[PDB]
Amino acid sequence: ARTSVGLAIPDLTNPYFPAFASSVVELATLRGWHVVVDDYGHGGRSGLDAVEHLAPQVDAVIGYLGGYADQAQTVLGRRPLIVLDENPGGAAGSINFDYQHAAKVAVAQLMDSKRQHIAYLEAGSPVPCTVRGKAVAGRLDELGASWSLIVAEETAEAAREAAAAFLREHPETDGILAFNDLMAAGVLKALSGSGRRVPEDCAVIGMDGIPLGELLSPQLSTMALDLREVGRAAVELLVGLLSGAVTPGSQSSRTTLKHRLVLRESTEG
Amino acid sequence: AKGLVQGARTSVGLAIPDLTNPYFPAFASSVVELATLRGWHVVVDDYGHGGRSGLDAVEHLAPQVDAVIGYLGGYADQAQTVLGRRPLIVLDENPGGAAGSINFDYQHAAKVAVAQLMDSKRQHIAYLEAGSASESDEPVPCTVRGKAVAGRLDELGASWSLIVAEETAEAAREAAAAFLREHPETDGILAFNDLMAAGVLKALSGSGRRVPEDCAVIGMDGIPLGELLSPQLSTMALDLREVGRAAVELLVGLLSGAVTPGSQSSRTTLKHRLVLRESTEG
Ligand SMILES: [Cl-]
Ligand SMILES: [Cl-]
Ligand SMILES: [Mg+2]
Repeated sequence: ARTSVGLAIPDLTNPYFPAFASSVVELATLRGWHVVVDDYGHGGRSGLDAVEHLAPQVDAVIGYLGGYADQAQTVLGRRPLIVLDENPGGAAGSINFDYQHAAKVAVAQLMDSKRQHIAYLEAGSPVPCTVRGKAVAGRLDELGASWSLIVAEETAEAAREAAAAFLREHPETDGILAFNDLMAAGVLKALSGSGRRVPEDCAVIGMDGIPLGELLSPQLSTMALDLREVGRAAVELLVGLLSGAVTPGSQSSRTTLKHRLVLRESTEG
Repeated sequence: AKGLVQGARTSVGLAIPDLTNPYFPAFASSVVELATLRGWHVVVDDYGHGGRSGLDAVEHLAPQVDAVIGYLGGYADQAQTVLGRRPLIVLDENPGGAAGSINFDYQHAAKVAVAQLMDSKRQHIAYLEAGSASESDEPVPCTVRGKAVAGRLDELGASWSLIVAEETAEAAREAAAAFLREHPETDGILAFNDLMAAGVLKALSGSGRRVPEDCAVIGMDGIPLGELLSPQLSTMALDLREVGRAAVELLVGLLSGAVTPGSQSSRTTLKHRLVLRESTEG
């Protein structure tokens, strides 16, 4: 019988998650392991419900659980849980991201091209509510940039709608940083729709590095994650945890990854 | 005990060949939505790795599920054998003895898509097929949907060309760019699917051709990406909620005994509709 790994993701509609999942599945499958995916973005389910569903059929779980590290690791007992993009708590392992680095790099690009009226589009429903949003706000406030916060539901359509309304109230906006690439694609459509040229009238920078970015027009500049690297980070950590090479909950079980700036056509740099 | 979740639940496996063609995550999400709302558990096996086949996916899922819904890449019959009386619902292939099947009317789609190009009087049409032409003197249509389009264009006496490329946006862009160097007159392009169409739009843009003014583009699938492209992609589509409902409702009927496995009523044929966006005119 082969090792079976459960993969929990909050949806399949943000294209980041199927790209992430495909990477993990590739690396696990090449080890001869089986993977089952639970897309829990339906019926009010949570990351904890995902782990409860998967646990009887898996030896381990890799998951974006949205805050349930402690309880999920307890459901799993001695089977390692590797959580992504959240507080590691009592989870066996964790992969997190350097948002202060990403914030510095992305903001730098907009400072380099002399953008004077920046907006940050955050995912949510006044103040940034996300770790990455807080980092971007942090850097813009440290620099003293004149900037504004836009909050919208995390879909391209909700991002378009919010960007469109904001542009009407703030027509001079010339740099937009988006919470992720899905929302950025909506921003680009609001810009196109309003008659603005990109990047000449307004630049756009996303986050994630989804393949979709290469197919937009203009092509999306973004803080990209190397999806092979994120997959390898999770799978190697799991090999370590299963083999005893890595001690659950130790420093060696907490990994931090960095994004890299990929310039395409939605910036001038 | 009163506080707990009650009743042991149906478990359904979903087999998909990859998660990199955006159709498959959209399809999966729609099926997971409907199943989840019936209180069912669902697990997805993305088998597009390690040389695995749709049969391997079904072999893996079988012991932890009561039924499978999948795109199996030609292994329907053998997969239903593995599953025994646990129902398989396959899509888009010859179902053999599978308990249930959903197929699409590609003659109808071809007629509708071609009609749009005729209405706009495109004179030099190209169909971009998913596949390879390494074993023949020139490209020939290899997919069911592709044969249907070639059939329609031959029937209408159109002067048309066939392009073949691997089913990725980048392979499509590269094959479209090469073709457009040789055939600059091309003014309408039908693509195997939306992902390939996104590549075609990039080749047209790279070649200095306006879409739709100089060249129209029509895809197939109705993936949400089509609304984010510029121009937004006109496409032959069915609502993924309908495709999802057709599969789950078939499985409900098979599990309940309302539908006999393998019977005529266990085979559903769905029809795409033309969704006009910006990559066509009129
Ligand atoms: Cl810029
Ligand atoms: Cl047209
Ligand atoms: Mg013309």
